Amino acid sequence: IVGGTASVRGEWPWQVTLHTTSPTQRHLCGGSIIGNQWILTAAHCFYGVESPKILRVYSGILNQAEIAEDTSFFGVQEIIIHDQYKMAESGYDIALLKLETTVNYADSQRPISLPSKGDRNVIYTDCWVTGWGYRKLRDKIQNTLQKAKIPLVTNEECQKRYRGHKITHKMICAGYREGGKDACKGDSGGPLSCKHNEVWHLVGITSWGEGCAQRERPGVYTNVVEYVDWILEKTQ
Ligand SMILES: N=C(N)NCCCNC(=O)[C@H](Cc1ccccc1)NC(=O)c1ccc2[nH]c(=O)cc(O)c2c1
Repeated sequence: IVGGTASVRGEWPWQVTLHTTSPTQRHLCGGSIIGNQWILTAAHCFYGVESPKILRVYSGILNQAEIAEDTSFFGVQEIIIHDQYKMAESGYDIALLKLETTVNYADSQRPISLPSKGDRNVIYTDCWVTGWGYRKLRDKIQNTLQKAKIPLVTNEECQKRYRGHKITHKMICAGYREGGKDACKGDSGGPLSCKHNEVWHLVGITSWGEGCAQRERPGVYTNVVEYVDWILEKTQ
């Protein structure tokens, strides 16, 4: 997260850190608890991941230093990638992780509500992007989870910024004209959370962008409300 600040312990309880064990253990992607056995993440995260066996999901984490060999984690039983996905930039950048065991909800780890089809005309003004990613383009994974308030840009405005791409209705963009605040390497799969009527909604999944926090380049997120039927179908 560029131009962000440290989160407080448990202020983003749906936020998970997805690790890989191959060749040595490292953070791979962010993700969100959407159910007892369900993590919503991005599809691009699993490029070259042959088996869900190398994956470890960690919940209730503030700092990466909390993860040692003796730390409990959730095994992955299945990676469900959307069947129309090819790559991040063309959309359908969504994946569900079926956990081996269920998550015991507490103040440190709880699910985030998915937006309803009626909320398609809601004007979200309290949107945050969270992750352990890069604080600059050339950096490293951060110990402490960062947060940044980012305003939603219209699909019409985002399209003018990405003239060589098609920004579809299944995408949502967020950013400042002048830049300085955005997701960066290591934040993908993660939530774009928006507070509406005292309730937090998973509005977007960190997907792609041209660099990180550049002027006139909003970050591009998967628009979750467009996948609530696919989420229902695959979670059955
Ligand atoms: N402006 C925007 N909104 N951009 C959004 C998209 C940002 N892209 C990402 O997050 C990529 C995607 C991606 C995710 C997984 C694999 C390839 C690409 N992540 C990484 O490269 C990434 C991820 C984990 C890492 N683990 C480490 O230990 C050291 C790393 O260097 C490191 C870097």
